[PDB]
Amino acid sequence: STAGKVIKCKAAVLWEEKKPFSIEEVEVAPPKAHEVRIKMVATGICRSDDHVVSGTLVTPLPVIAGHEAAGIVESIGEGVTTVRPGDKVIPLATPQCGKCRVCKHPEGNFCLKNDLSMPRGTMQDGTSRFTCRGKPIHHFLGTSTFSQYTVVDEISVAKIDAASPLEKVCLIGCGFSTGYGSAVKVAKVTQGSTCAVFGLGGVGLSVIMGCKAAGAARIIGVDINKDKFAKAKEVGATECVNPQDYKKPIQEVLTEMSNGGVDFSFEVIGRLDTMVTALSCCQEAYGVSVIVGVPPDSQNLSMNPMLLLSGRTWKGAIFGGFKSKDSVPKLVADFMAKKFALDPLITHVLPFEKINEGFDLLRSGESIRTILTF
Amino acid sequence: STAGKVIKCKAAVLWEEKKPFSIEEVEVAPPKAHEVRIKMVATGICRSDDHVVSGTLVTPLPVIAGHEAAGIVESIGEGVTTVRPGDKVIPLATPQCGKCRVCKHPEGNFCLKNDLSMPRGTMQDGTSRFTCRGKPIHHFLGTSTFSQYTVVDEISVAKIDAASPLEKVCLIGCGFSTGYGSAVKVAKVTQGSTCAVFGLGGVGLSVIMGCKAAGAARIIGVDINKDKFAKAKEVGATECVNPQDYKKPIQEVLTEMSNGGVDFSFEVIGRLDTMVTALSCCQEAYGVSVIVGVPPDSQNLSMNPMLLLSGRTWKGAIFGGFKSKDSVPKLVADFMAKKFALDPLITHVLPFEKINEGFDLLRSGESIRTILTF
Ligand SMILES: NC(=O)c1ccc[n+]([C@@H]2O[C@H](COP(=O)([O-])OP(=O)(O)OC[C@H]3O[C@@H](n4cnc5c(N)ncnc54)[C@H](O)[C@@H]3O)[C@@H](O)[C@H]2O)c1
Ligand SMILES: NC(=O)c1ccc[n+]([C@@H]2O[C@H](COP(=O)([O-])OP(=O)(O)OC[C@H]3O[C@@H](n4cnc5c(N)ncnc54)[C@H](O)[C@@H]3O)[C@@H](O)[C@H]2O)c1
Ligand SMILES: OCc1c(F)c(F)c(F)c(F)c1F
Ligand SMILES: OCc1c(F)c(F)c(F)c(F)c1F
Ligand SMILES: [Zn+2]
Ligand SMILES: [Zn+2]
Ligand SMILES: [Zn+2]
Ligand SMILES: [Zn+2]
Repeated sequence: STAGKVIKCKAAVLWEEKKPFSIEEVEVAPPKAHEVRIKMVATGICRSDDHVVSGTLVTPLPVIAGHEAAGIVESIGEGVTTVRPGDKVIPLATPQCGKCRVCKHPEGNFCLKNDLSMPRGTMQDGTSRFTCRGKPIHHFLGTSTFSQYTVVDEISVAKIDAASPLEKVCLIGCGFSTGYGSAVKVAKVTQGSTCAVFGLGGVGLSVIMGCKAAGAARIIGVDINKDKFAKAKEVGATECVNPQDYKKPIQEVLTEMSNGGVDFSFEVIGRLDTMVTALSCCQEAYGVSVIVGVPPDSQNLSMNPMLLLSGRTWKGAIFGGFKSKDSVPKLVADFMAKKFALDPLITHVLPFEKINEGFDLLRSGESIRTILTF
Repeated sequence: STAGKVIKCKAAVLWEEKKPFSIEEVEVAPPKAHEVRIKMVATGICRSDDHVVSGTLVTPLPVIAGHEAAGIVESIGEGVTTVRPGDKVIPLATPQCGKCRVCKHPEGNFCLKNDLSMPRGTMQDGTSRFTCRGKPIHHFLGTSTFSQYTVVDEISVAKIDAASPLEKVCLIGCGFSTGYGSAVKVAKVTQGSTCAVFGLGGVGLSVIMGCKAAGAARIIGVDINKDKFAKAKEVGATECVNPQDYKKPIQEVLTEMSNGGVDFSFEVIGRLDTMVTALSCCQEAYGVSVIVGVPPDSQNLSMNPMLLLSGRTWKGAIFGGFKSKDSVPKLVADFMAKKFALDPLITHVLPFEKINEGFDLLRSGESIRTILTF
């Protein structure tokens, strides 16, 4: 068959920053002990993948990017117990080793085996499974889903329901779960509360979905692209505001709208200025602000700590606070049980070969999530 | 009687920054509607009073400072219902109006009638009850307790047990309650956790008391004055560290000591740099850091928001998160019942007339709390 053998397949290789992806043939080694080789079925285009192209996020190149996906197990290495050939799976960009102090903590999810804090771009064993034109190619976040086949560590993959539609549930691999959990789990939005959400992309829409599910009475969407407002209202924004329409800074506008500050605010963009704005707009004695967006590499923000001394809480999270391997199958089960919707996030579905076109739709403001199909 | 009449008495007036207090005769007007005139019995010297002298904390001058105190009601104005002449009371530097959105919120305590955010240095009605040399003198935080008699708004005073020892319980009016609440109420320190406390003055000692009460396993005190370590261990610190002993920055030292970051850290000094260090030293995925110290006026800190995105929570609070008028009598009742100790905080006692000597003791690093007696 293909098990135990090198696979030659198509992938999208990023050779350098700020260039289009190159679609070409790569060789994918078979999985070693505690590794899983996956035939991809669908992958989403997340703004974080674009951060790798833009240099906003630094990771070793050349690289196969992509992290929000779903596929089917082709083969397993020795010692693998949690998935089998033929299983539907979602790769986990935040792993769950189950052994580190974070995995063992009731509230921690940022497993210490992650490849985000100090990226190496390899498997856990420090080597790569990918070659292209005779050269080794790096992995990204232990996932690398812009390829017909990938290899992942077992701690970076979850088995999901055999009947799930992979072309939708790939979003549970990153953007949906990130936004929804940021609201319900990280902020712990309360019934009757007022919320402000900065950035109305796939992730911000998912934060709105969570705020609405948590029973917020008011959800104010904030974006400089007013074409984003109709969909934000559809998924539960009660009002939308464009900072460019006001003479005053938007923190002041939001503080006035909310009669002295909002209960919960969320930065879902990745800009330092909006992080400080979002903080400021929450009520000074009991407000909570959650950073979800990823800002550029190695840049510090400036703020007045009196913002905090009066009582505000400021926090951030990766992947909505969800312990990844425990939560992903449950979220897919909840989707199958119609507990939330994913279609509002999906604006375009393209063949994999049109990856560059998909990125152009995101950069231009025209898409939310484009799903690529293999 | 003195009821309805101007009282001539002694107070400590601050005519300008960076100068000694002037002990001299002032005129104290009678209380107007919903105001209370108090005969002071004891007041503590808190670092925040020194911040007024140094210009760290900006409030209008000339001023009668002092905010941590206890006394006996001399008279009440029209419509006062919560205290009576002869009652023992503690002035409340953070009011509790009971009517604003913060007072009604289950968590909030920084009442919107406070005089900290936009200091006026007046009574609630925008006027002063103090004259000296024929000139109006400002109030401080609606309390002004460096005077034989003061006048406070009813929302800034709590009745307390008639049998309580005023020369002790005055510390419930600021430093004790602030440190203790910061640990038990704001951080919500958990049993078996590791805590780091930056600054071992009267408030940092009360944070240690709180961490110990909450069942922390390890409580690491941090101070550049090693003379502070013996009392910090007496009240519950398990280890103390002086950053000046180390080649590496103290956040790295604490991260290594706690095998990857502490559960709860507290900044109890008032420096921008230690606020960021304290955040950094808590574990990146589930650590909590609370700012207690008062920063220098109008100065911003610089920080990397990746510290938050991994999962840290960062918050601050006034007065330990306690709703002031509800909480102060209960804290006094608990002191009377021996639920916590105040004596460890009291290192010096002086007559009021020796207030400048009490400030010299604070500035030299020799004292924790000096209590002044009228
Ligand atoms: N924390 C996590 O685990 C995690 C997971 C996924 C994505 N992210 C990050 O979340 C962010 C959002 O991702 P996405 O996929 O939704 O991106 P996106 O590009 O689809 O949406 C961002 C939105 O922000 C808006 N925007 C841009 N500048 C703005 C400004 N100054 N003011 C207000 N709105 C502004 C854009 O118009 C857009 O609608 C990114 O930074 C991404 O890297 C984080
Ligand atoms: N949030 C509130 O409600 C509230 C209430 C009370 C006091 N405060 C503030 O809390 C702070 C502490 O008050 P206090 O009365 O305990 O003061 P304090 O001056 O007695 O104690 C501060 C301690 O910090 C130490 N310190 C100084 N610089 C240091 C450094 N670089 N590293 C480590 N330690 C250092 C000093 O040696 C001292 O022991 C002050 O800023 C004060 O204004 C805040
Ligand atoms: O530097 C990259 C980087 C991130 F993009 C994060 F979101 C994060 F939490 C982190 F710790 C990190 F190191
Ligand atoms: O005149 C304005 C003014 C006041 F309203 C005061 F309350 C005060 F203390 C003071 F010194 C002053 F100048
Ligand atoms: Zn782990
Ligand atoms: Zn993503
Ligand atoms: Zn109030
Ligand atoms: Zn004080």
